Amino acid sequence: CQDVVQDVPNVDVQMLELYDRMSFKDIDGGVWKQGWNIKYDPLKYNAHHKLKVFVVPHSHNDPGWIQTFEEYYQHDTKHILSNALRHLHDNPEMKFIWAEISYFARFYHDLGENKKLQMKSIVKNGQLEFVTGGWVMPDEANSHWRNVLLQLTEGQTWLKQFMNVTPTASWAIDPFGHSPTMPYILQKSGFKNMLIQRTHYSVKKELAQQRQLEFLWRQIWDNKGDTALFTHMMPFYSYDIPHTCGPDPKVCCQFDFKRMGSFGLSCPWKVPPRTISDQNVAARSDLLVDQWKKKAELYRTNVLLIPLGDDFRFKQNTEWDVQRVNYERLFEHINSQAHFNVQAQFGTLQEYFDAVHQAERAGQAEFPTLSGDFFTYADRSDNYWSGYYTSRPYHKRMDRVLMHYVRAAEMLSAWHSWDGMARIEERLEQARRELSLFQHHDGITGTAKTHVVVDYEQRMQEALKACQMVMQQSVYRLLTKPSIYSPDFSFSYFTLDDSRWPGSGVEDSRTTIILGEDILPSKHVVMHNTLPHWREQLVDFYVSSPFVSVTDLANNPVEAQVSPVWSWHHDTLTKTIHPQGSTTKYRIIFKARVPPMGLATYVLTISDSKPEHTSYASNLLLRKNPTSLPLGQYPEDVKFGDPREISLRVGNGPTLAFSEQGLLKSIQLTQDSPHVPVHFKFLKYGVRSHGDRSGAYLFLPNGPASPVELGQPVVLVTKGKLESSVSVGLPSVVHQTIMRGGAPEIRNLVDIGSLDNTEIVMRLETHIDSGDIFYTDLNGLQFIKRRRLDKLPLQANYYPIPSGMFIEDANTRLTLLTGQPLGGSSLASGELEIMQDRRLASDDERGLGQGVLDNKPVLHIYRLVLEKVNNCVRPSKLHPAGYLTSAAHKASQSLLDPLDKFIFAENEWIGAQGQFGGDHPSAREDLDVSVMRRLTKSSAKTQRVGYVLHRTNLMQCGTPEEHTQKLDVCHLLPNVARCERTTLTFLQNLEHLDGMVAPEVCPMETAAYVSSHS
Ligand SMILES: [O-]S([O-])([O-])O[C@H](CO)[C@@H](O)C[Se@+]1C[C@@H](O)[C@H](O)[C@H]1CO
Ligand SMILES: *[C@@H]1O[C@H](CO)[C@@H](O)[C@H](O)[C@H]1NC(C)=O
Ligand SMILES: [Zn+2]
Repeated sequence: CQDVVQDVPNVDVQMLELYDRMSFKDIDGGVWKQGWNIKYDPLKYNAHHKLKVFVVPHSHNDPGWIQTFEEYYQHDTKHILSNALRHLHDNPEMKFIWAEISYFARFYHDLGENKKLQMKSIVKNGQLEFVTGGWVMPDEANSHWRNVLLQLTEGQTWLKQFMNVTPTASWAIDPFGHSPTMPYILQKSGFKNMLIQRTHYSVKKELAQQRQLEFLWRQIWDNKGDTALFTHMMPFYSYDIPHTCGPDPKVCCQFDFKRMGSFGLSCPWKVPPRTISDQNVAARSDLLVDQWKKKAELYRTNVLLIPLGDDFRFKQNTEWDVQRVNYERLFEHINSQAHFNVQAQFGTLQEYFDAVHQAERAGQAEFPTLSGDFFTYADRSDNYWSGYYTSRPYHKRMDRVLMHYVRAAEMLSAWHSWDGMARIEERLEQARRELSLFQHHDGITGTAKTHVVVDYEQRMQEALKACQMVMQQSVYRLLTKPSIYSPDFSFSYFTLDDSRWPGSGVEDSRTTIILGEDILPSKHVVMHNTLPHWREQLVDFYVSSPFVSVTDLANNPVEAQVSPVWSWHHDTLTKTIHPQGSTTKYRIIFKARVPPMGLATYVLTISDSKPEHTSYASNLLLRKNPTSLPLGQYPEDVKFGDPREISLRVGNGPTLAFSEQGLLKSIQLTQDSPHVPVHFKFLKYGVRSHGDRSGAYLFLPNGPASPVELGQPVVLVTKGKLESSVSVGLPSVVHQTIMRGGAPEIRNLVDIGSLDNTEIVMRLETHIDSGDIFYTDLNGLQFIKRRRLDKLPLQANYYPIPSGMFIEDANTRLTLLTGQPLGGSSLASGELEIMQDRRLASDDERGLGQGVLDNKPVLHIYRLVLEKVNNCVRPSKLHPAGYLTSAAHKASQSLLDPLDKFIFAENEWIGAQGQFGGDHPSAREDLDVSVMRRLTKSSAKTQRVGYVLHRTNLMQCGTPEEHTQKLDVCHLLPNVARCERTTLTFLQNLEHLDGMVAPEVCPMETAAYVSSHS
């Protein structure tokens, strides 16, 4: 295994190093506004060395943005695809590339058989070529790598089944900045080449000057280069026709033949396209070839890529004709005039890359190596696209919830083969496709119109219900005696109970377990643990009595704590935000212990008085002018006091101190250690009153944030043996710090209300001597070193926080893990900050045509880990990566993949069993079974089950290793007949494995395996 910590890779371009050196001056470069006047030697190309030009027709089809997926399909995309089928069928030399398989599958299934056959023929013959082949072209900033892989697999599995093709070239022309997680996944999925477009205009200029726009993109920790993927970065401001023929858009616009008038389009540079004729083709070709030769100067080979397309292009039959016939006249002239020394033709993306690599192998060019990322993107001036790291945060959090529900549903149901009447495959396909659709770069990014966001939300709600149905049918089958199991595939044997989604204060969605002597004495509950190691976690349920005790199925008592159910209310009469307690529902909390990838059953039983093994939390409400707070049968009366500082400690965990406003002020790790200053603060950013306004995409603050005025907020302190917490009702945020014995959990119920033109940020202030360095993750996969640059504006120093961020000095580190992707930074030494929500009245001129005024309450969740790191073996000062400790990684897993909870619906569960998975291997902590998916329906004689195994890399800090069993996923199911290593999409077998054993993977590696069972 390669060492991902101690060996700094030697690359030609390292993006953090490049950023430190670049000046980012925004000077007017002439017609190429963000470049320079390109010059070329006319003698460079001659009869023995011609410029080969591939004009690649394309149509960017957003799966929802300003219309819903179905609205665009009916008004635009179905016409584009039907007319592409006809025009390619009738014009053999015409070509077209297609990226979004969600639309293609929607179209293809509605085609009659004769047309399906015609479509398969134009794909097989190379006229229509799929690029990437994912369900969507995903966002690369907020998306979790697991979901990027899920949507890639959904589109490519469809393409292999119906079109018999698997793309090896990727096309990503619209995500707002680019992540190295893409080449990571693509290179492990059979790809050979990729293309990107939205990178900072200063980066395009710098790389163009050095002819480094084509590069071998490797991961930041990869010393050898085995992860490398050839990448082409486009050079100009847009993928539209004016910015793809060459440097001067006033000239390129004249070659977009849809802009002459009858189509309702024109050239903003004021020179229209003119139909090509025999009287103007020489002058028109002179102009076009000059643009092409200038563009060719930015690259190393004699093969030039010229995309020809724009949003929802190639719809009308007349449009296909006007583009095709005019370009055919240009090619016939150009290719026949030896003096140009050019051979131009319509081509596909793969044809371009194949020709570039033929030139490379002929020794015509060598390509540079590169590592790093391409965030934060700016398309012009100071317009940095860091707003969408936070926009529509409710749905960003929903993405992570559904991510986990899909994983858990696929894993729980994979253990058995299911009759088609159970509709398992149907429900899982629906859930995978709705979550995959949301990975679109106008979905999770929060950059779609209001009604489109509603459509994504409805799709995701249906997907959550589908996952619940599959999960609960699976639990019932896995835990009922086989000869008793009698399923009704439409029945709800269990209800899922989720304490954090939509969340307390967001939706009252949880069911109360109703017990009583005159109705039901007890209730079975079941926990599932999707992770491949034994895990303990506190779990809670709502119950109708405080006198409840817990047992495991061997009837062993389990210690429990009961606390009230508190809800916060914005009292419009008293003008205060304060908590109300229920007098008939209570929370019972206990530690569940669950096998690796397994299930554990417990029983909740009511008694007439306090049970021996159940304790009750105390509650203290701090506020002036308190009123009573009765709690029914709850046995401890609520106490009141004036606001004051307080300190709490659960178990032998850290001791936390809080200000009189209910906000953390210090953490003391052990009884003898220092009270380390760690202060939470809420602030607000505004919008500029002159100049460009923030919107869904752009963050354009009117200076540093200002503190939110807190008033004298009401603070609630709950103290228990198993769980304690401090909650405070602040303007727009109910902030809660929860302690269970380790790093605290933070929950914010964020309701920005009607505060227009406001962004609310949560900041941590410490005295850690971090300087200008901080770390943020990329897609939940890796942590990358960031350097704050005071030569860039504040918004340029914001980066995606898809799952975590940290600052550190020689001795101390503070890591904040998140349960949702949000934007954040470290704007000063010792600080971390992360945006909670943003409400913007204005459109930001990127096509959306509205502000962001559809905010709704969202429950954001986090873990806050303060640790000593002086003994940790860390990368050297020049390494571009960072790595989590064991505690921080487990805290991230507690947020993203918690235990699932099931409440048995009926009164009696006949045939109930107490555990599943007790014999599953408990794998080393850095290994995860990211995906477990049965790949065959029940009719297949040979069943196949696919696994994606990911090993992260955790710092060595002196904690002895111990135990753990080797995990061989190929033997998790019985009767294994074959074990194969495959691409990550499961679509190609790469290795037949000896002894049917699937080896574990190296740190930072991801592999896929398929086991076959007789
Ligand atoms: O913004 S426009 O309507 O002018 O369209 C341009 C050119 O066709 C297009 O690039 C928009 Se891009 C398409 C959409 O996915 C994205 O949110 C937009 C970010 O600006
Ligand atoms: C699909 O795969 C290849 C395409 O090159 C071909 O040999 C094979 O006959 C095709 N068969 C199908 C599934 O149509
Ligand atoms: Zn787009």
